[PDB]
Amino acid sequence: EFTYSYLFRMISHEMKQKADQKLEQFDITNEQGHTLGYLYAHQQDGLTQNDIAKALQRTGPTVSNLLRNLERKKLIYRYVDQDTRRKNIGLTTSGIKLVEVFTSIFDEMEQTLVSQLSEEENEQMKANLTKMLSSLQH
Amino acid sequence: EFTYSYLFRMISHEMKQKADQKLEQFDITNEQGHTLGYLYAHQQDGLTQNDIAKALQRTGPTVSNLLRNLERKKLIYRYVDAQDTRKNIGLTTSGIKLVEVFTSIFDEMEQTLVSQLSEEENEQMKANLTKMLSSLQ
Repeated sequence: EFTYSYLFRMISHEMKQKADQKLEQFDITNEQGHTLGYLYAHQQDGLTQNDIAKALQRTGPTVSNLLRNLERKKLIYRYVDQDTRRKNIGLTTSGIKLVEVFTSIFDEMEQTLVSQLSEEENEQMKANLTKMLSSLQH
Repeated sequence: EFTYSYLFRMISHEMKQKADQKLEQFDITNEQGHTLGYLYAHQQDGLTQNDIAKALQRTGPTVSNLLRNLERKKLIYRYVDAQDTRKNIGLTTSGIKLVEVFTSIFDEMEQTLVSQLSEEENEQMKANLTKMLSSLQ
């Protein structure tokens, strides 16, 4: 029978794969999704291509390609701040709404798991998972 | 309460942390542990630095640095491949002994987790995780 190591590894992998598949139905790649999410979380101040590249640990050309694609779909816009030198990036309403969709996808995946079990059995499983987690924390 | 997504993420993370803490008793990093295991698994054929990089899903100086460190420790050796003049990497006897140790440690971690739950609870947990995994597939 499978080890807990294996089960948790494969669940980790498959949740990422399922999420990527769901996002692709909205024509968003994994790195496009991370870009939109990063923008969403940091919108309150000026963010440049360089800021994004540092945070994502990707090259300038990769990020320039990511951003051109998103801008072409009007999920983001870019403008001049350091004038000329720096262009800042913001999300449009559609960009915001897609980030919300991402949250919906994660919530619906969670609901799918919860629906596998009765309320009573969910209580048992979460209690037991919590004991397993605590044993690893101490 | 926490979500399953969060519990699973945290469990995976803490398992990695505990394993890494154990590996560090032998002065072996997470990536080095994976590297040694991958070499062990594929040792019967020639394996290159590029093969290691692809297995770790890493690029850059961390890959060359971790390999040079293993080599200085004589846990691995490198040799010119006759078929491709890209060097191949092999485990020394010591390297294999370390992989064996690590396997025992990982096995111990599994048993320690199992020991947290009753027999009935463990069977239930694995059946439910399997049910969940299958649905994500």
